[PDB]
Amino acid sequence: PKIHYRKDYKPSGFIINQVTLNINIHDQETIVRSVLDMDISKHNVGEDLVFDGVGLKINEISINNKKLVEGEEYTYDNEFLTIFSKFVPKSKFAFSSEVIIHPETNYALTGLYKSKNIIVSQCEATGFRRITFFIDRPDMMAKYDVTVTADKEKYPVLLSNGDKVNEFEIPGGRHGARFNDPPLKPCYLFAVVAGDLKHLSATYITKYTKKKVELYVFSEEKYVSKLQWALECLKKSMAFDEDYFGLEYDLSRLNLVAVSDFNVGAKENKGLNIFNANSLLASKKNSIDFSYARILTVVGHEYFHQYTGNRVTLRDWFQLTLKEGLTVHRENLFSEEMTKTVTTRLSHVDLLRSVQFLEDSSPLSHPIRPESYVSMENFYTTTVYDKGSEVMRMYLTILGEEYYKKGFDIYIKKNDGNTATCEDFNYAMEQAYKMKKADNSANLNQYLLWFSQSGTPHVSFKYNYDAEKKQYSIHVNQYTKPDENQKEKKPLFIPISVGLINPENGKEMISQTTLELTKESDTFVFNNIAVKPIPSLFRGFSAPVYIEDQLTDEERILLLKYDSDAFVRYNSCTNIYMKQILMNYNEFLKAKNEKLESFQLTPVNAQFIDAIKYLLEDPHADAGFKSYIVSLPQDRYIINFVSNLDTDVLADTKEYIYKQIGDKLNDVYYKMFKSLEAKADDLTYFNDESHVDFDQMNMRTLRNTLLSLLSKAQYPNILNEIIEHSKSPYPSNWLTSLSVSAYFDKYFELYDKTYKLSKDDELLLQEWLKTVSRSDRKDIYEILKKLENEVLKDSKNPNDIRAVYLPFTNNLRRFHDISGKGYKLIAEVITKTDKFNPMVATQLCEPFKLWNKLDTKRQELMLNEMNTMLQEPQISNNLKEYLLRLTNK
Ligand SMILES: [Zn+2]
Repeated sequence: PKIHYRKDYKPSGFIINQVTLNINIHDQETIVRSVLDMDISKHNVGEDLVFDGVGLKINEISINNKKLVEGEEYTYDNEFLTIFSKFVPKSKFAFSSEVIIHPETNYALTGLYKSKNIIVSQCEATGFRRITFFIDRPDMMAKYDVTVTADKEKYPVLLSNGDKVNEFEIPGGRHGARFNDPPLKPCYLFAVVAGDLKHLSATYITKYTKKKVELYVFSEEKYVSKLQWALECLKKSMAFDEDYFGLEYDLSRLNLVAVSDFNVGAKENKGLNIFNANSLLASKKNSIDFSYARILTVVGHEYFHQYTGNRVTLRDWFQLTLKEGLTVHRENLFSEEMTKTVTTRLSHVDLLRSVQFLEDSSPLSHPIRPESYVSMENFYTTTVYDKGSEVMRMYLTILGEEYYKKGFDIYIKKNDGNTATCEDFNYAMEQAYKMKKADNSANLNQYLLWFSQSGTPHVSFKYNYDAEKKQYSIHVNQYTKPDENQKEKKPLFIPISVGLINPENGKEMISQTTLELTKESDTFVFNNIAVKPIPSLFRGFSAPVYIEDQLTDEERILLLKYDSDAFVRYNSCTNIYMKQILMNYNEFLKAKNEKLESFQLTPVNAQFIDAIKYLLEDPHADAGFKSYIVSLPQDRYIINFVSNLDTDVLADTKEYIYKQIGDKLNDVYYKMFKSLEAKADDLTYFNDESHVDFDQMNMRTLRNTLLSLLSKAQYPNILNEIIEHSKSPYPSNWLTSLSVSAYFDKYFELYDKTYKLSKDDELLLQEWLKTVSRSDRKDIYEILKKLENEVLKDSKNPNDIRAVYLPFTNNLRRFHDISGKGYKLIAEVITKTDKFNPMVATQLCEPFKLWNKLDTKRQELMLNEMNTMLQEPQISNNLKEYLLRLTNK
């Protein structure tokens, strides 16, 4: 396997000025003809002309309209096409080729492939080489003239980049359309779509130039009634970029297309965004609440690529976080503004500190700008995306809105029409940093370590208050554990948004303050502090770090009740849970190790339980925030604090803590579940797809959370509420009734009931599979066998496979069964999936990422399965590289 290194970048010895494409789609084959108007660059040294071309069947290749001969003039090994330099011209020449590809049998969903009855392309990152020969790297900018022909009955809608400049009939029931896209673009932003698409349409008028923009959202005819919310989110996205960043859409038309078979959430192209159907289609009747925030984020995300991608593209794929981290950052600002709920930011932190922190402490650890790769498809990670977003968000925290918007404008103006790197963005932010501090000697050179240094920093605190002096001191210390990427970790530029809370009245004591920690340790002193405060640290989660607040549970409860910042209250509650979890874990662990006939467990803090009741009973507190405080931290967040985790002991720990709190608050849980029904399940706007109330959906989340707690506790006659819940029109409700019925004899009755409600909608049935998959059933393995034989079958749809297996992998007690049956199960699924889709096979390895953090017996079980999968003779490069790095080989 060839390893690409970031330090080895050098420009190409060739230039591609113009691409002229003819894509002829037939029933059993697709013929691709391409003429490349090329030239010799100033970096040429007379080397061989080597194109990328994977899986192409050559009919002929030429240079200046003279056919080349295989063996003597060129070689092709199904991966690289090598034209020997003695046959390569020294001036402007034309390279042409005709290849045959087969999207009908392209089940890897990369390049050009068929999804149901729609043919679409996925060229990010190295997918264009699967369509035709090219120097498939982002710094090769070219102009595109693309013609597409197909059977008119099967593919009446033809879409590609640029303007549709010609439509013509073809003998034999065929037709063609030609698209010219004059602006230079990299090949990964090439896109083509063909199918019997139906659409919703709207006209958007830009803010400053008053230009009319046509908006189109496409799907198959069956699901055309699920396009309305996506259209609304597109309008919201365009208005937000205009209002926040002052950026207008550059083109006259924008297309969104939903496809059923897709490896990820979506992929941007210039003017034509292609989506996984589950991230674009929704209706109140056929979608759970989660889809509405998901479509909003994903539609906004792909739109926020348009302006920046139209001017500043990536120089190489090591800069992936420059376009991905920044776009997720803009995506999160957008959703925070649109939802107007504190749980939007909380949900982003919750995923980062669980999924991303696990990855950053695993053998897969990498910085947001890696130093090397052999398969680019394996570095579209939560580190590059979500930690990258947090690093881009810290620029805004450090600079504030005004100077951040200025640094953003500098970045575009300085690099417009060219490729850029992470250093280019840091330079533009540095120029804004010098302007804010009013000191042209200031710099952000230390900030570059956020791009180069792996691992999660640890930030610890000590305090001192001199009552006589009214002087308060915060001693801060930072540290990053050494790993395989750096033996010596350097201190980072860590912004710490802090407040000081008066414990006597809950009032703020200082104005907005962001501490700038740039050393291994520092002491920040505050004068005129009238009383000893309680510190509110890392407000808004101002840095991607482990926070060790060193506060007592009494101080954390006071923050939980009275602090102004949603994250610090959420983090204080998290800290109290973790202290309880680690204590009860060790007590169960030593009782199991010493084989005790009797032992003691430390109760949950009674004042902590009283505080939760205080907040739950507050009518003016946020329902989404309430659902967070009644839920223990994620398992994947807990495992970052326990060595040799025994999953059975952790399950017993969570079980004890939940029942301790339920033993006191279940009457309050039931009262809230009943009082919340009116507003949470209000049907006033059930048939208005464009009316979305994120506050209302958070009420449903709280009801579904409390109903789960009450069902686990076997609350008296709670089955009556479960049966009634089954009849709610909201899929979030009646799918919850299925999962909570797992603790009752009526489970399979609701199983069949909800299946009948889900089977006729493709996306809804996938949500039903997820609900069954995550059901806390003792017979879950037999239920999974029923899903395979009766529903899933031999489906190659990644949404089907992921829905059946991934939620089951989070069942702490059953997936981690000590026999290893759960590991053998997923291992068989990955190997089966790797035969037709390596990218989805790698995604299904997610449960193995924590393998070296479990008890010794489970480490052995997981490692044995991973070594079994590595010995498969037909293993893909993607899966092999992933498992090699994960097992430290
Ligand atoms: Zn993106």
